[PDB]
Amino acid sequence: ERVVINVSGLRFETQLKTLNQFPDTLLGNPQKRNRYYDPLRNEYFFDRNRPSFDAILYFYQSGGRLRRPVAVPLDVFSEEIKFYELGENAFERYREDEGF
Repeated sequence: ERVVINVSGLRFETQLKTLNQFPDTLLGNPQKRNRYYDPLRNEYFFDRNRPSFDAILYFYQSGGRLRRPVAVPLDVFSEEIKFYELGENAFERYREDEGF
C-alpha cells in the first residue's frame, strides 16, 4: 500500500512497510497516525513545518539516520522529532550530533 503524508500542502509518499519498521513512532504506529487520517482525501494530514519532514521521512528510509537539514533551526527540528516521537535512542544520537 502507498501512503500519502500531507504536510501543510507538501505531500510525501512512501511504502507502508517503510514506516512500520519503526513501530514505536507516531508514523509507525497505526493507532497514533490514524488520529491524523483525513477521511476525505485518503491521506494523513499534518498542519506542521514542511522543511523538517524531509529529514523525518529519510529517517525511516535510511534505517535510522536522523539528520537535521542545515536550513532548519535547531529548536524547530527538535520540536518536530519530538512530535513524531522518534525515540530516545535517536534523540540521543541527535543531541550528541548537535552538541547538547
